[PDB]
Amino acid sequence: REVVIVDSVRTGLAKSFRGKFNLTRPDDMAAHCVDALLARNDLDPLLVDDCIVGAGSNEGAQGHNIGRNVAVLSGLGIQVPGMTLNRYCSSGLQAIAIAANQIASGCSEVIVAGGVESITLTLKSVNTDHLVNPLLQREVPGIYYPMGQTAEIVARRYGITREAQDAYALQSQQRMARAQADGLFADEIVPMTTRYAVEDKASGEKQVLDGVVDRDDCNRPDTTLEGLASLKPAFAEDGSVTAGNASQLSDGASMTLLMSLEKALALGLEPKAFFRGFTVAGCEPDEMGIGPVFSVPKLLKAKGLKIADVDLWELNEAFASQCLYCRDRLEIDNEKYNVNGGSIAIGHPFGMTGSRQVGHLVRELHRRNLRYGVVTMCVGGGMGASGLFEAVRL
Amino acid sequence: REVVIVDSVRTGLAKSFRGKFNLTRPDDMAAHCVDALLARNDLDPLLVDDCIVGAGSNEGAQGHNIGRNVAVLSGLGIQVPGMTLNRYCSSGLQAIAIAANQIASGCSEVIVAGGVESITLTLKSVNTDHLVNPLLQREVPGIYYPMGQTAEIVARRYGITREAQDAYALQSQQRMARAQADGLFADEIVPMTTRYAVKQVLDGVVDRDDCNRPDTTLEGLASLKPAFAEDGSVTAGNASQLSDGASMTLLMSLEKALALGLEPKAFFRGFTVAGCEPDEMGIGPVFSVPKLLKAKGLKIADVDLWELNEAFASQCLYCRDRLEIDNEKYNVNGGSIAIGHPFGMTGSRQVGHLVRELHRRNLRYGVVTMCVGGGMGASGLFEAVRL
Repeated sequence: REVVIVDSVRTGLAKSFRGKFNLTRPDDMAAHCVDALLARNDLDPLLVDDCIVGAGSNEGAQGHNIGRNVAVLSGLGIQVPGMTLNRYCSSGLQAIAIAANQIASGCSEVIVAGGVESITLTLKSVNTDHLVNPLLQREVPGIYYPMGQTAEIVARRYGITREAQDAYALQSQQRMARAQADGLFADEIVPMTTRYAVEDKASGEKQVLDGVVDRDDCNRPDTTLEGLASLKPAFAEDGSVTAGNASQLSDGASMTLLMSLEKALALGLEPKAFFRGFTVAGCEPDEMGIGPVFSVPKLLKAKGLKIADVDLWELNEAFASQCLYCRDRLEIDNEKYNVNGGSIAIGHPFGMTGSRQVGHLVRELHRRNLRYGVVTMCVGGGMGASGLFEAVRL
Repeated sequence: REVVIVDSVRTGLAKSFRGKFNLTRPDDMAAHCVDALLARNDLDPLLVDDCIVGAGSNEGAQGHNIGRNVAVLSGLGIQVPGMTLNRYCSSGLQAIAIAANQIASGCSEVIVAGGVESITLTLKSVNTDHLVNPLLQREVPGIYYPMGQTAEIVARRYGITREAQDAYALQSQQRMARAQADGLFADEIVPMTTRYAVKQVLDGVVDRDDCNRPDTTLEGLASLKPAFAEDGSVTAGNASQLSDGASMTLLMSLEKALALGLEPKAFFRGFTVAGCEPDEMGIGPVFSVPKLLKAKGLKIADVDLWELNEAFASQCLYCRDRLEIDNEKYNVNGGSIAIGHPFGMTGSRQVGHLVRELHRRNLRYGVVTMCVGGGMGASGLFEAVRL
């Protein structure tokens, strides 16, 4: 049974702590995206069978089964069930794969799926009771290494130079700035009205202000190689990984409307892409960045494709060090790889990224009249996740 | 692409707080179940594609992506990925559904899926930071009602009497006691060695469910005080107990089970969910069950056995009678009123028990279904393999 993406919309990505989502709840952010899918597709909310929300943090602002509460806050209401999942950085893609495979089984027709992260409200809000398994810490200490530490381990282990990382970061900033100037995000970003907190550091003046998030605000079109080369190492005193060649902390949500081809047809909605499969693979936690080099080959083999058959890649730019290792280990064409840049420029709100990448990949396949794209990403804890999508060509 | 349950094993359910799992970590409990699946099926760990763990709490003792950590702790190790999910009470069944649909897609061959709950280590360990959405509490206050309050609302709204609740609770105790005496949980339960607290630490063995009371009487149940309202009908005796435990299920394509020379126990035949009013979450199955039977071309009559979670006698009676299910085919070995409802593991326990009972009674179709905190029903269809 064939399953299509009909639509995918997200918030802008707003800098965490300081930006215009710093008081906005992630449940409300994801519900706003669901409301946009309903309005844009003139969709009867009673037709939606489920609401699947991925998130890295599943507690506090992201506790109490955020996927169900997202459904109830949105126009879907109490009639539409919902669930939450965590495969950290892959969660938004994982949600979409689960939605697609549930529709493929014949037991659902229409699902909204994606993810959210309020890094602002969840990063430093962590239940530490019994959090560490002493036996894991002894057997696989990598399970508890900070992500930036694994980014330095990958740069050193695989010889990814500072210079190569900064050349990659610059490419991401330039490609993102061009795609912004060309309006390539105008259809994927839905504006959201907020209240947000400011403090002047010089006056001590706190205010809550009225705001709108209507674009990604974390990127720096003026970035230069010399600028990146001057930055201090973020994770090791003699290090290569910096704030400039690493993904930024940003807040946001992305949600994806999936249905059977049969149902899209009956509703007179235009399919944008087919879901064509998903894989995950495990690797050493201390080098979690290399995940995709294990998950991508599994996916292409399951689906009868070679690297060369893939027209576009969205491989999450968690760190230039791992993003480059994956590109070069898999021997992917740089001209087909993160063609509008990514998380180095706009940030990585863990839960949402995979759904953002799918929504963007599908629009760019259509814009370039291409066929196959892969969304793939490393995952904290030592995994790769990979999803294959196929543009509907007329 | 046909997907089969090859095996399913679980811990015993031990009383939360005072029982023999009161110092035992939920990751270690689920990892124990994975290790039993590997040993019982002579299974190379490198054939396992994923490890899916459902849990109600996803923080503290159940934080840090418990699904991945269960894989790494187990004989699976770092090569096998894992994930965590929460659809509270249905999580163990939701995990199995995801595994089966993933294998059905052709992108995996072998997955371990199930759930865990340490009520002991998580019930009172809740990050309250920004937990309540004030708009949601205003629009749908039922989203935040205690589960027992929703059980009292179901008894009141649907006229499920104290007397009917108690008679159902006694049935669960008697059916559980008979099945337990006859060894019907022996194959599914994997004994676990523990250290537990009585303030002194003792060596223990969890080798069975310890919450059930075969000596239960109607007269004893009628003497209990209401648990959730001063004028209530729902009691500790006609509600699920607090217990700790884990269940994991081994799924494969039928092709792979045959290549490995393993006996398929049951086909996975589909999974539905449905939304309902949170304040009456207990009735959720009356919405999910019809969607599942309609999707698969079945009627109530086609189903030989039901596992419908005994969260509370009030809702478990309502669902049985609203769906017009024969009590003789319904929770035939009792359930959570007798042994407890460790939220994340229940669905996997129900699957593992149902596939065995279908095989033992030479029956064809069974349904695992449950109400879900937040206002949902989940329903899964299994079909015993003819061999």
